[PDB]
Amino acid sequence: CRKAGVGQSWKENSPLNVS
Repeated sequence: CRKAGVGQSWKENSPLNVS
């Protein structure tokens, strides 16, 4: 969806709350 067919996992600019 959105702009990522992998499901928002590639090279994304956000930290996406990995911490």
